[PDB]
Amino acid sequence: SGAIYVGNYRVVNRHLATHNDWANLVWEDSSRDLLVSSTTAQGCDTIARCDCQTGVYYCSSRRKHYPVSFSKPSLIFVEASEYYPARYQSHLMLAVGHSEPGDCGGILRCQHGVVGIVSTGGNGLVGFADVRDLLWLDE
Ligand SMILES: COc1cccc(Cl)c1NC(=O)N1CC[C@H](C(N)=O)C1
Ligand SMILES: [Zn+2]
Repeated sequence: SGAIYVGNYRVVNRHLATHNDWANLVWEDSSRDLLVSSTTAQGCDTIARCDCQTGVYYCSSRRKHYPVSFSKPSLIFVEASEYYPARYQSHLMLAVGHSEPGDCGGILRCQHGVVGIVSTGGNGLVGFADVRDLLWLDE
């Protein structure tokens, strides 16, 4: 679990969005595993606008943060799960790092701010859904 709170928006993994997220829907994209909902309170986070490929993510299954090197956002095949059929997920960045299903939502950050959230993983890999291209989150 986990969310990014920026301005009047809450960004979560689309497969973990609640009934309240869907009732206050701003935008969603199944191909990216992202959903954004509106909030009444002003959010706590800042979004990076950069091309960093190193950062630090929070791993809830270890209660620890880990440094990572990650690929540029791209279209990557993701195996079928209880939430989606087998498909290509876009704007996804992969890294070598520990992750378990419940780790989805952990924030990845570089020195400029929030880069994305954990969205995929397995066998010593961790994948993050990029949010740096969503310029409207800050406007
Ligand atoms: C951190 O995620 C994992 C870690 C270890 C093993 C596995 Cl199968 C995962 N993947 C998942 O649980 N999912 C749920 C839906 C999500 C998606 N974006 O399609 C992938
Ligand atoms: Zn950066």
